[PDB]
Amino acid sequence: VQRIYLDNNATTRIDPKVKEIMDPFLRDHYGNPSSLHQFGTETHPAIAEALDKLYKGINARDIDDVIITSCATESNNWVLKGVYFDECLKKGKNHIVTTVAEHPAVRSTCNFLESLGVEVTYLPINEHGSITAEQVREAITEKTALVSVMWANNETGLIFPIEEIGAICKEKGVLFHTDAVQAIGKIPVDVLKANADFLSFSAHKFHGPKGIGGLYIRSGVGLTPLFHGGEHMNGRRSGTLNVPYIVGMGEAMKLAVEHLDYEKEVVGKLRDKLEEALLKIPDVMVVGDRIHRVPNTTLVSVRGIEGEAMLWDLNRSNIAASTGSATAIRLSLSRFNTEAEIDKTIEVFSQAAVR
Amino acid sequence: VQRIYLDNNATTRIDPKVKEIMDPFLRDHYGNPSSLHQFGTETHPAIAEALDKLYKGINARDIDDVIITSCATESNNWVLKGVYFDECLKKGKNHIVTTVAEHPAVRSTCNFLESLGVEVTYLPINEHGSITAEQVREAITEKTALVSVMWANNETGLIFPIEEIGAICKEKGVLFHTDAVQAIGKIPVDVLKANADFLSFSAHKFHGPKGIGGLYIRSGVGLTPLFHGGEHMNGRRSGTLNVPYIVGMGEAMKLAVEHLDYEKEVVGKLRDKLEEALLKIPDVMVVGDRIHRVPNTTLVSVRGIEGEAMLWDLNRSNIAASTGSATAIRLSLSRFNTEAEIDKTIEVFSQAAVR
Ligand SMILES: Cc1ncc(COP(=O)(O)O)c([C@H]2N[C@@H](C(=O)O)CS2)c1O
Ligand SMILES: Cc1ncc(COP(=O)(O)O)c([C@H]2N[C@@H](C(=O)O)CS2)c1O
Ligand SMILES: [Cl-]
Ligand SMILES: [Cl-]
Repeated sequence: VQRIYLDNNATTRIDPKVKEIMDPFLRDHYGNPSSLHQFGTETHPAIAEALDKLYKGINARDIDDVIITSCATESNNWVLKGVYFDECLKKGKNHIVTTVAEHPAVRSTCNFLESLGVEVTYLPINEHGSITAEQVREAITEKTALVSVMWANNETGLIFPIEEIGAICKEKGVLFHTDAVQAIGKIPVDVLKANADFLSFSAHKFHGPKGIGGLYIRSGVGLTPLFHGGEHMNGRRSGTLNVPYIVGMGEAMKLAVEHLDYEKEVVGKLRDKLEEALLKIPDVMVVGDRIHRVPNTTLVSVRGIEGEAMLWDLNRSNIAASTGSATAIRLSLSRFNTEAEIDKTIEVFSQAAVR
Repeated sequence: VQRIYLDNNATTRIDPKVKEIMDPFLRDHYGNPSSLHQFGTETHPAIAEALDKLYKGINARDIDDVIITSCATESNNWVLKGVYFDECLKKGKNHIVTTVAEHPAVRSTCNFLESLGVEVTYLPINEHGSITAEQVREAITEKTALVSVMWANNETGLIFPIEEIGAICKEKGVLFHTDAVQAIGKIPVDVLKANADFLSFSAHKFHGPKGIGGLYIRSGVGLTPLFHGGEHMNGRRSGTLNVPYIVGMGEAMKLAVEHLDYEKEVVGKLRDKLEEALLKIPDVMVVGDRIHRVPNTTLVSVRGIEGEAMLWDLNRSNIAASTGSATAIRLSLSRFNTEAEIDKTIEVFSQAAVR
């Protein structure tokens, strides 16, 4: 058999170089980087280079932290629950602005924060499929502990105006967090340019293993531990280190950024090829703006047949895709798709449509 | 060179069978078990068998959960912060009993809970190196939301009387949590026998990778998510699944229990051999009871030379060991140590002592 993966926004294949680099840490360099003897110390060089790759990736500065968590979900609950005790309870600032577009790791947590008595403004999405900096300017009250905006929508692929919100945040003296999970490796990430206080990411969406992630924390921003025990990660996030995956997420980030050109040029072109080919079949129109999107995602709607049905059929022909909201069809390429595969998908998709 | 690992309470070598079993999930079966197409579904059989091994390991029942977390540290912060909003704020029960022996993942979290205004009794350790069920009976107030006792001390290897505390907990209608991280694979774990509501473990202390763990939750016990977003693990712990490690921690648990005989018979004997050999050098006495210990740990004290010094020297001769508290020397075997290695260590240790 020969299959096509087009579900890259839902997880990605670990790059073989990432697998390769992690291996020795599943074999013989199995020591706990905390122990002072030969086994922990042996891991240090590889961990620090891994970390180096991570900072370089998002243009964090030496004086910032990039903390290894177990996923973006961890990262997200940490920023929110952390600013909860820092800013909400203990500085009175009882308001958060977020969006409705956000991943449930953000929304659901907010949901519960509201149940504790926080006020949360879920900024409403407009016709463009976007959020303007102005809306955040507006809802930004004074009780505002934190702004959270995703850098890129996981369903539509839509980029938001982070840099602007970053500025509005700076001027208004409020805390800014971006969930960047869908940006890393899709489009350049610059935290400095974004004046983000906090930035989340998950390895598996850029060819790293599932079950690791990062949170970028600024210069002198504080944030109560979500994992207390203060052993690791300069007190902020306790728990024995996931060495193999740190080393891998490191490689994975490096490679992700190194292919940024590639992603926009080749992958973006493949997504344009699929997209433009597919929309030349009756009543199938793309959801959201098409200009401020990451390269790899298209979200298409086949009016009359709900998407759940397209997926089932497509699966029988060895083509993996996912659901949207609008439900529509989420095709999401990666550096490993080929034009071969796209052509094929256009063919199989169209035939599946008509029948 | 030829090295000896005796630091098994600080991390362990992944068993080669565990590495082997995880591999295909780092290669080709890279899909997100949540997606409904061929890639997510493909992971289901291996995930469910992994889970099966996990329940079987700790004798959890079908109607209980065993939730995959990213480590015991995660597990521990979850039980405590979770009963905080369930029992502390929202049922008034503003008291927790724990011990002083507990891992910082427990203590440090409690510490912060106190800073929110909770009362925590840190049960004081007696001459035996233990805690009696009676003390928990005593401090168990009425405002008592939760009892937390480790099943086995990570420094001394000392087992606690879990089954009794379990009973006291049942009679007194209070919540019981055991951090079992040092029991799995050391001594039989039975949650039913322990009447624990909650049980924590970390894979890497029984030959599974670092960065995964479990929390056992009972029948109908509730516990607010520590990771909200309610996608995964029947709402309780959100975040894309760490497939490779779930599959591995599964194998690892299976193997851990299958060697329970071995651990007590052979490894326990090796630890007795080292222990009894070492204490026949002047003013070197074992810390804590010697009878209610897991098989693999000895904690020895060389009076006159602090332990930090023994470790450095020992490291130069390729023997990895860790610190205690008393600081003493924590030698911790595993199924992979050999008598060869123990003999050698007795020799090298004694020589290092005199000089
Ligand atoms: C009783 C007990 N509970 C929780 C942990 C933490 O597991 P971890 O979150 O993977 O680091 C540990 C860790 N103990 C550490 C040690 O003994 O150095 C390494 S494993 C532990 O012993
Ligand atoms: C914006 C955004 N933030 C956080 C997550 C969660 O990362 P995860 O904790 O590893 O599952 C995701 C996940 N989105 C999921 C999806 O699109 O199905 C899989 S990755 C995300 O898109
Ligand atoms: Cl918290
Ligand atoms: Cl919580």
